Amino acid sequence: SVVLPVAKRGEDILKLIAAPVSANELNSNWLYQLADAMHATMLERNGVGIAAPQVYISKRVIIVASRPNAPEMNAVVMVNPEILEFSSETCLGEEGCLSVPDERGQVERAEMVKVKYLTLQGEAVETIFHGFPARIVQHEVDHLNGILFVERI
Amino acid sequence: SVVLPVAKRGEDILKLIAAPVSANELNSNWLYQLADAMHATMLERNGVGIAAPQVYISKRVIIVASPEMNAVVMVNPEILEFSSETCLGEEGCLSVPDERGQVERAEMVKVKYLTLQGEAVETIFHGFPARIVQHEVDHLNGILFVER
Ligand SMILES: O=C(O)C[C@@H](Cc1ccccc1)C(=O)SCC(=O)c1ccccc1
Ligand SMILES: O=C(O)C[C@@H](Cc1ccccc1)C(=O)SCC(=O)c1ccccc1
Ligand SMILES: [Zn+2]
Ligand SMILES: [Zn+2]
Repeated sequence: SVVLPVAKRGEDILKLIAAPVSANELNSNWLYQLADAMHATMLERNGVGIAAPQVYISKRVIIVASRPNAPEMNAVVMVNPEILEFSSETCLGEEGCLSVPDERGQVERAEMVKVKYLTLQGEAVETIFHGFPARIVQHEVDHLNGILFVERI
Repeated sequence: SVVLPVAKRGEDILKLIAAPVSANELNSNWLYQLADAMHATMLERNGVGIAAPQVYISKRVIIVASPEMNAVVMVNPEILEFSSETCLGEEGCLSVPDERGQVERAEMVKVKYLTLQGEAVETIFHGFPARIVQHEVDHLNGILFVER
C-alpha cells in the first residue's frame, strides 16, 4: 500500500473536470493499484472519502467510507459515478477536506442522492445514499467537477 | 496492459506544472503499473515518447523510446546540461493529432532522474532522443510543441 501526495487548495489540478475512466481500464491491475493507493492515502489522513484529483489523477474515481462522530462503512470505490437525483430535502452538515486541512465548515447537501457507478471490475451499481454518506458522495463528486467545499458555504 | 485515454490540445490538464513523484511512490506496484500503462499507450499510438500529463496523471514521469533504443522511464527528470548547438527536427504529439512542425532543440542534453526503484541516475542524450527528452519535459511544465 502506497500513501500518495495530496494536492492542496490553490493547486490547479483541484479545479479541473476529471476525465472518465475508459472501458479497457475496467478490471485492470492499473485500476486496482490506483484505488488501493487512494484507499491507503485516505486512511493515512483518517479521511472518510477521497477523489483521484486530490492525488493528481484527473480521472473519475472516488472512495466513500463513512464512520460516525452514521454508518461504519468499508470503503466503496466508485468508477465514473453519476448522481441521477438529488432529494428535495436539504440538511446542513460539518465537512472537512484532505485538500483544505486547516478549515472545517457547515455545507448544505441533499439528504439523499441516487448514484449510479461502476465497480473496479466494471459492474454497474445504483444505490441511494442517505445522511453523512450522501454528504461524502456529493463532496467527492464535487472534487471530480473542480469544486471545493469552501465554495459551497 | 492498459491503453490510457490521451488528453488533447485545449484540455487544461496539459497546461499544469506536474507534481514531483514522492519517496512513498518509488519502488511501488502503483508506480510500476503507471509506467506500464504509459508504455502501452505510447506503443499503441506508435509514439517514441510520452509524459504522464498526456494520460491525465499530473506527475513528473516521462518515457523516451526512439534510431532504435530500449525505452527509458524517468521519474522527476531534470535537464542539468545542454549543448549551445541547436538542431531542428520535425515533431508531432500524441496530444495534438495530425499536427507536424519543425522545432529547435538542444542537440545534446544531460538529464538527472530517478529509476522506478528510486536510484538517482544521470544520462546524456544526443540527436533524436534529445529532442524527445526536451518535448516530454515541456509536457511536465505545461508546454505544447506548437508554442515553439
Ligand atoms: O474528500 C476529502 O477531501 C476527505 C473528506 C471527506 C468528507 C468529510 C466530511 C463530509 C464530506 C466529505 C474527509 O475525510 S475530511 C476529515 C474527516 O474525516 C471528517 C470531517 C468532518 C466530519 C467528520 C469527519
Ligand atoms: O507527444 C508525445 O510526447 C509523443 C511524441 C514524441 C516526440 C516525437 C518527435 C519529436 C519529439 C517528441 C510522438 O511520438 S509524436 C507521433 C509519432 O508517432 C512520431 C513523430 C516523429 C517521428 C516518429 C514518430
Ligand atoms: Zn475533499
Ligand atoms: Zn507531446
